[PDB]
Amino acid sequence: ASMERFLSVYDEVQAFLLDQLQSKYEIDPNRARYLRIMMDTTCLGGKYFRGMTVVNVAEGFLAVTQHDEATKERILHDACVGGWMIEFLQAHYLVEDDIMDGSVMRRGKPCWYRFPGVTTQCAINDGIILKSWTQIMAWHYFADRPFLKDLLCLFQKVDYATAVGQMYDVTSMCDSNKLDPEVAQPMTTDFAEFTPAIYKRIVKYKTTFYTYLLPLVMGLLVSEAAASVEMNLVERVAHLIGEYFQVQDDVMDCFTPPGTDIEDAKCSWLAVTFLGKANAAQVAEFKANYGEKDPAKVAVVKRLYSKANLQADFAAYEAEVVREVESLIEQLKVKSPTFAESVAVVWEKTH
Amino acid sequence: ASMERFLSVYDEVQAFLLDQLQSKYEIDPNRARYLRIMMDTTCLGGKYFRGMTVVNVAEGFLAVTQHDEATKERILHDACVGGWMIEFLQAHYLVEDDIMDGSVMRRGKPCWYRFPGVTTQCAINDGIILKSWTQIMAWHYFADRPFLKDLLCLFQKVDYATAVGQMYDVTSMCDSNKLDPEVAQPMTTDFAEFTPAIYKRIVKYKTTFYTYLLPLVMGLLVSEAAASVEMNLVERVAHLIGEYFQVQDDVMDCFTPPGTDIEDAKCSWLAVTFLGKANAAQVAEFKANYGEKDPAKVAVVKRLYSKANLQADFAAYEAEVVREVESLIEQLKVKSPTFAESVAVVWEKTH
Ligand SMILES: Nc1ccc(Oc2ccc(F)cc2)cn1
Ligand SMILES: Nc1ccc(Oc2ccc(F)cc2)cn1
Ligand SMILES: Nc1ccc(Oc2ccc(F)cc2)cn1
Ligand SMILES: Nc1ccc(Oc2ccc(F)cc2)cn1
Ligand SMILES: [Zn+2]
Ligand SMILES: [Zn+2]
Repeated sequence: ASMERFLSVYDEVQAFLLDQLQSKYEIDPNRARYLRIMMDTTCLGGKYFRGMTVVNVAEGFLAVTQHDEATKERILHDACVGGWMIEFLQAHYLVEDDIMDGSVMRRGKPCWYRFPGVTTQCAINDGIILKSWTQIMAWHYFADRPFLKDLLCLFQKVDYATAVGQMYDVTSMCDSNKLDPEVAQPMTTDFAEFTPAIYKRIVKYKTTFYTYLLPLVMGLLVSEAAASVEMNLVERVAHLIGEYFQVQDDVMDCFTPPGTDIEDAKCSWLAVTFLGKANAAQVAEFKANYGEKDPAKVAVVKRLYSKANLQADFAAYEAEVVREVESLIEQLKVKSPTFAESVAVVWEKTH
Repeated sequence: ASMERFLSVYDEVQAFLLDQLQSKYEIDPNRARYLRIMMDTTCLGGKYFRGMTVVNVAEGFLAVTQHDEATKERILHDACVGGWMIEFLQAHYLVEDDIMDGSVMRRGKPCWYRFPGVTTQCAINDGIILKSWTQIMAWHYFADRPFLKDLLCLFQKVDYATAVGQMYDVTSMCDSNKLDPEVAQPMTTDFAEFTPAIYKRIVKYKTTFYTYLLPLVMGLLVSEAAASVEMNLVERVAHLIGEYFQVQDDVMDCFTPPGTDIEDAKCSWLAVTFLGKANAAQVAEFKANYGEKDPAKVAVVKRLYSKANLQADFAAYEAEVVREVESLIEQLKVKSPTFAESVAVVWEKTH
C-alpha cells in the first residue's frame, strides 16, 4: 500500500538526516533527540495530502509504462522522498506562520513555538532547519537523477511564490498606498482592496503553488512524464482547485466549531463576498465591527454573514468550479488519461 | 575598481528581482517599494567583506589565466553576483537572529523587525524572502554555467551548517542532558559545557562556513579553479581564520563601547577562557553573577574578566593562530601562489 510505503520512507529519511548530523555536523545525542522530536511534531499528524499526491501521480504512470521491477521501486521511492520534501516545506510554513500570527493551536495541539522547551528563539531556527532538510533530501537521494535540476528549480520558484503569497496575505488589511516600513500600519477603513481579483492573488500565491502545483509537477518529474502534459493546463487546474480549497478553509475558520480571521481583519472569501452584495447599511455595520478582538463585534460580523445568505454564493461558486475543473480535466485527457485521472482524484479529495 | 563593480551589480540584481516580481508574481508598486526598502535596509551598510572576497579571489585568477576580455567581464560579473548571494544570505541570518534574540540595534540603526511599519509578523517573512532571493539570483544568472550544480550544493550545505550552528549557539547555556521540547530550559549551574572544544564547535558552524569557507570556494567556483587547491587545506584555513574572527567579536561584545553576551549567558571565548584559569573562589563568583540582566551582576563578571588578565590569553591565542595561518598559507602555495595570496589578504583584513 502507498501510505505504508510513504510512512516507511519517513523513517528512512529521518534516520538519514539524524545520522548525517552525527557523522558530518558533530551533533551530540541530546540535540539529535531534540531535532527528532521537532521533526515528528511538525511533520507528522496530518493527512499527507500533498506528499501522497506525488506518490499517486507516480503510481498512475507506473500502471501504463514498461519498467523493470527495480525501476518501479526506484520511481516509487523517489515519489515518496519528493512527497516528504513537500511535507517538510509545509512544516516550515506552518511553524513560521504560527509564530508570525501569534497562533495558539495547530491540529488540537499547541503550536511548536509554544512548547515549554522550544520558545520563539528556537522555533524560528527550527522552521529554517525544516526547509534546509528539503534540500539535504534532494541532494542526497536525487544526486544522479536526470530530473534533479528541474526539481530544484521548480521547488525554489514554488517556495518563493509561497513567501510572496504570505506577504500578500499579512498585508491584505492595509491600504497599499500606505505601506511604509517607517510608519506603523493602520487597518483599512474603506475596504476598497477587498475584491475578488485581490483575494484571488492572495490565494494563488500563498496556497495553490505548494499545495497543488508542486505535488502534481513533482509526480510528473519523478516519473519522467512531463511530455504527457501541457504545463499551461496543469497550472490552470492547480490554481482553480487550490482557490476552491482556500475558499473552503475560509468558510471553516468562521463556521466550523473549534478561528481568528475576523479579529485579524483578513481578506477572506466571506468578507469579499459579503461586501460584493451588501447594501449601504450592511457595509457601514461591517466597517464598524471588522478587525476587532471584542467578541461582541465578532458576533455582529458572523451574524451579518449568516443573514447575507453566503451559503447560496458558496453553492454558486462551487457549481462554477465543478464546471471549469471538469472542462480542464477533459482538456488533460487529450495528452494523458492517466494524468487526467490523478487530477480527477485530487479534485474528488478536495470537493 | 572592484568595489564600484560590486555596488553596480547590486543595482542590477535589485532591478532584476523587482522587475521579475512585477512580470511574474503580480506585484503592485507599493509592495515592490516595501521590498526595495527592505532589501536596501538589510543588505547594505556593511563593509561587504564576504561578497568582496569572492570578487578578490576571482581577480587573483584573472591576473594569471588567459581569457578574452568578454570572458574576464563575465567572470567578474559572476563573482559579483555570487558575492551578493552571500551578502543576502548574511542579511537573512541577521534579520532572523535579531528577532530570535530580541536584539535592539544593528549597526547603530534599529533591527529590521523594530521598524514601525515592519513588526515581527512581516520581518520573519522578509528574512525568508532574503534567502529565497539568493536562489532566484543563482538560477537566473548562472542557468547555463558549468559550476551551477556545485555552487548550489555548496551553498545549501553552508546554509544548513549555519542553521545547525545557530542551534548550538542558542542552546550553549543549557545542560545538554536536560534539552527537552516539553520542559522549560533552566540555565546551566555547573558550566561543565563551557569548554574550548564545545566553544570551537559553536563558532565553526555558526560563523566560519558562511563568512570564510563560502566566499573562498565561491571565488574558486566562478573562476573554474577548484583544481588549483587542496580542499582539505581551504577548509582548515577557513575554520582557523573564522574562529579567530569570532574570538575578536566575543571580546568586542564585552569591552567595545556601544553587547548582551553576559546577560544572555552565552558560551563566549571570555567565559570559557576565564573558567579555564579561575581558582575555586573566582568560579563561585562567576556562577553567582553570570546570565543575569542586573547591571550590578554584569559589572562583577566584567571585573572578574579584567582581573583575570584575559588580554594575555588573547595575545597567546593570537600568536598561535598567526603561526598556524602562516603554516596553512605556505601549504596553499604548493598548488596556487595566487590563491594563497587571496587567503593572505583575507587574513590581513581579519587580523
Ligand atoms: N538515527 C540517529 C538518531 C540520533 C543520532 O544522534 C547521535 C549523535 C551523536 C552520537 F554520538 C550518537 C547519535 C544519530 N542518528
Ligand atoms: N497555511 C499557510 C499559510 C502561509 C503559508 O506561507 C508561508 C508561511 C510561512 C512563511 F515563512 C512564508 C510563507 C503557507 N501555508
Ligand atoms: N525596478 C522595479 C521597481 C519596482 C517595481 O514594481 C512595480 C510593480 C507593478 C507595476 F505595475 C510597476 C512596477 C518593478 N520594478
Ligand atoms: N551573526 C550570526 C548569528 C547567527 C547566524 O546563524 C543563523 C542566523 C539566523 C538563522 F535563522 C539561522 C542561522 C549567523 N550569523
Ligand atoms: Zn498567517
Ligand atoms: Zn543570536
